[PDB]
Amino acid sequence: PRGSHMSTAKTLTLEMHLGDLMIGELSFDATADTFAVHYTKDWQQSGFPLSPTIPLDGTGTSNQISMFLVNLLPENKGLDYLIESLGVSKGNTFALIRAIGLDTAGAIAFVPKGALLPETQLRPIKAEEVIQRIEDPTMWPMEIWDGKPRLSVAGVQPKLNLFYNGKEFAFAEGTLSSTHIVKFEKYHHLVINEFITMRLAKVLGMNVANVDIVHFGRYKALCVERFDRRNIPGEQRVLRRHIVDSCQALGFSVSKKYERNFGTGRDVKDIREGVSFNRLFSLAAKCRNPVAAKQDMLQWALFNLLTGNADAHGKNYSFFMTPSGMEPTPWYDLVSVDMYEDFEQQLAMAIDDEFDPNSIYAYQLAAFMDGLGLPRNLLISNLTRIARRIPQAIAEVILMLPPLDEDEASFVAHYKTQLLARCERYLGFVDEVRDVEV
Ligand SMILES: Nc1ncnc2c1ncn2[C@@H]1O[C@H](COP(=O)(O)OP(=O)(O)NP(=O)(O)O)[C@@H](O)[C@H]1O
Ligand SMILES: [Mg+2]
Ligand SMILES: [Mg+2]
Ligand code: NA
Repeated sequence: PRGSHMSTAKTLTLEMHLGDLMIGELSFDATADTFAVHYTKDWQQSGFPLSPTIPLDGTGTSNQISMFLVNLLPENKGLDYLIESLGVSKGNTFALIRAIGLDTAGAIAFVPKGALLPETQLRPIKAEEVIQRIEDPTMWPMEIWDGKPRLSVAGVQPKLNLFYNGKEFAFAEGTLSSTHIVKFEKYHHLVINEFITMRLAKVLGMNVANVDIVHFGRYKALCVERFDRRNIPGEQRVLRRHIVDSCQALGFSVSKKYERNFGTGRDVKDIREGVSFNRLFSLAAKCRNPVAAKQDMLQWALFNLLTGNADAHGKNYSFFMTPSGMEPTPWYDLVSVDMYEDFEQQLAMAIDDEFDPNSIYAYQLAAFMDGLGLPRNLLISNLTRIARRIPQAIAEVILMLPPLDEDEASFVAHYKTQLLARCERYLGFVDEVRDVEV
């Protein structure tokens, strides 16, 4: 270079790339301990911001940038392995983003200024390599391969984000990126649970991510196709689409993923500063089609009630970012959490101030809709329709299952029993909703 040769001229700036296009810079001021994000003039006129709170005019606050970036980070053991591998402090978000920057959720690659990219290639994986990690997580952490941490998506469950074309898995490197998220079970029948729940949404005609069960030896894992990615058929190139989760969209910390953001503790049960339904629905205004977005959110809420998904928190709903506004993404992380009866559950987001799923009746649903300023008939029609279609849908989904052992078949039987019971419960009072005096 003809200018400054100080290391910091390169190391304090991560360029922001969308494919082969540089759209701006994420800079970190050492002295102030702050982040900043500025975009190119072409991108300001033509593109979209990283999130609604990191605007194209470049005035995004350090704190909003920081929380946005933290929301991109792993939430499981993968985070600790990453920190350890780099030798950095926990709060050094900049270094962590540098580390995972070539493949984060969404479409933006964070690339060190004036540095040579790692070689663009694949690192193929053998089933046996996954198996030793399933069987001995202590000797063989799932997240470390060839001595390097690999996880660059969020969520608490063990997983890998991988490249995949229907036969073999690999790590993407350089300009290539992962296309799938493979989720491993640490609880019984969790893969089957999520497979059924996700396929049920699909059969019902919902907008939902594609999932397969895959096998590593005897072990099942859930392979989820990423909707922030499209592998171009006929060549080695993965296009990206930018997304943000609802925390990011609201400018909230990862700590606010649950509405009760300080937890289940009864001393904090009325501290409800996290993502709530009212807050989630407020984001519809930023969407290309606000009414359609609210309908999707409502269908999501109802589907989650009917399937017993008590973990539908703010990081489990996302939006595409586009030049014309946000668009809700296909659904993901749909699980019948209700099936785990060694755990007493609360809804992630309350309905009419009610967090106990078992205490949702017609009153709560009517109050919910009134408080969202939506007509009750929209809930009545959708709830009735989904609940009535579920008996056929679940029959269809069960045909999609691979060979089951006895314990697995019994799980599926119980899943179905409980599912049909929730449907019948809600159908039992849905026609009251109209007449409720809230
Ligand atoms: N199909 C998908 N396409 C794109 N991004 C996805 C997809 N599925 C998941 N993600 C992203 O990956 C993250 C983790 O996936 P998720 O299925 O939610 O795992 P999880 O471990 O079960 N999360 P949680 O239980 O809520 O702590 C999500 O928060 C999204 O940011
Ligand atoms: Mg999740
Ligand atoms: Mg989950
Ligand atoms: Na919950």
